[PDB]
Amino acid sequence: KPFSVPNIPMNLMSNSRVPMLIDGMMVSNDQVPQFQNGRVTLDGQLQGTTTVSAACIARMRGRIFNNNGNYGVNLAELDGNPYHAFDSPAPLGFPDFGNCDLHMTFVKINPTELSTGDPSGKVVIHSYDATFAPHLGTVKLEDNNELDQFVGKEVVLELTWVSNRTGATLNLWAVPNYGSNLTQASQLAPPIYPPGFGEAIVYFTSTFPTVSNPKVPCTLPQEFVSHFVNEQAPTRGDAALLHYVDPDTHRNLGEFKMYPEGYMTCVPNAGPQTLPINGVFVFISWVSRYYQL
Amino acid sequence: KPFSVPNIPMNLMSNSRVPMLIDGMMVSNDQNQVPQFQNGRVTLDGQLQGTTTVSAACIARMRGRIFNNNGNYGVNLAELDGNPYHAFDSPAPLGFPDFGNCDLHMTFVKINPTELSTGDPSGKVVIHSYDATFAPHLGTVKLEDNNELDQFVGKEVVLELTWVSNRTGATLNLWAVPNYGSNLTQASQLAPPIYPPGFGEAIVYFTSTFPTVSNPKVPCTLPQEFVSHFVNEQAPTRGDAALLHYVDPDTHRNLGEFKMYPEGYMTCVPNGPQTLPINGVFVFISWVSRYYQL
Repeated sequence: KPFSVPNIPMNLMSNSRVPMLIDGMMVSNDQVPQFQNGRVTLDGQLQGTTTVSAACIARMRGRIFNNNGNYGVNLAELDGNPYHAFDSPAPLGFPDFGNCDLHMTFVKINPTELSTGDPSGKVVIHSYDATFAPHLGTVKLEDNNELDQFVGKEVVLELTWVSNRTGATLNLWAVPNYGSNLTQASQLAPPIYPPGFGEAIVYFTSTFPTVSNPKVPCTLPQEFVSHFVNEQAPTRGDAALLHYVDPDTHRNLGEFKMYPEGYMTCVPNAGPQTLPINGVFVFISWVSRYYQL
Repeated sequence: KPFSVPNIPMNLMSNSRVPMLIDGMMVSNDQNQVPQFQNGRVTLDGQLQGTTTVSAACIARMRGRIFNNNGNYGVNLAELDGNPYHAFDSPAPLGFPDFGNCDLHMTFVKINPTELSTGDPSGKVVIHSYDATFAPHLGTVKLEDNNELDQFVGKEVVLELTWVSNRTGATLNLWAVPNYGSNLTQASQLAPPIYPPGFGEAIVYFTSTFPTVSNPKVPCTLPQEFVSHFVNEQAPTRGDAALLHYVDPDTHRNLGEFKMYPEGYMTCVPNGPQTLPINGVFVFISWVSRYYQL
């Protein structure tokens, strides 16, 4: 089966780290990416905490508890089935923002708890300290005096906004310490390094309320991930050459190389100019690693 | 291109009316019920309808600038990317919730980067999907004043549907089509109603458990990833219906036959689909007659 990428304009696809439309792409000015969401091989093998649907991105599910003076969530997969530590660093879709304050909105999700009343709440979750242990199945919730009614209840949580940990800057490249002090989490997607030849890793961006740095970078659009999982196309070269084309004339606006590990590069800054955000990526061919952009 | 449907298990795909994994299939209690959802609407050859978007990231969201007119609060709507809603193509901005005659409980955040340097950008608000003040087709919806909106007046926000309650005096009817508003001679832009096939067939609805309180099961007529699949493929529609098998992902046994029609929905002949495992994979078998017997 021939390899391909989605025919969809970039600005109609979602970020893979937050559920937001992509509003740009850029190379970094500096920081090694080791995102756990948006990770997949070109032949469709999911990595880290990455799953298929954008509906899963940056969400959690589980049962709220109160134990030894502290509140928390016992995690499950987003469909309510159990999280098995062997399969991944955390349940699929779990936010991959580390060393920061995750401001979550949540709702009760048991149908029997959704007959009457207001099922909703909000809570802060630190992606740091030993009590942040999603690989072990648990995370601490900061007590906001409004959690008691939810103790024992199953909820789904979504990432509403993010702030820095007090005393620290907000680092969107930090890897969460999923396994606490017990172990390095199983099946972490690896860090990515650029290959040479002037190439730089491309990040797809979304404006999002990561307060103090409201531009979330990811290494693949979510719909690329589902595309590769769907296709399972064998990888047949060092790199997949893509052209980013005008959506109407199909004229090439810029070349990119996608590597088997599931990320792409460019040689930036080829006369000042700005690429539009409504272009379409098109697979041209497998090329050697020596292909010069 | 040859036609196909996603090679993804059903329970890994999203509902098209809320961003939630599909956890079931059902037929309607009244098999003559006419759905006219505005999200999850697309033809088999990839033409979007209603407020349907490509990405699940857009489902049941809104964007716009909050206003206060003499104590009447509201949002002047835009598309989710911040560009203007021109109403050329859709009855509301793309992704807009299609739950009608009910109380939408939204969570929102300021979305201008200059408003995202420090502080808490978040809030919540109730929006009624009823009354003339709910006029998203005309670019405006009323916000219920919760005494916490003033700091956001003049600010651009993105809103998402957190949960839904019934309108006082009414049941929470998930088949209701919102009254999006009319604008003189301009077309409604509504995705059309789907009339039940009859003769033993029944429309298949993909369901998700969701906090539509008092009715916590949201039905839709296509998984969201079917929509992006068809938009991507643009496969010419070569028959009046597409025969699908729903197959066990392991054993690869056919668990049931379905028909997909060009308008972008699926039917079955209940014996019903609700009893099927939810981890199966739909597979395109062949183009068949619209009269093909399941």
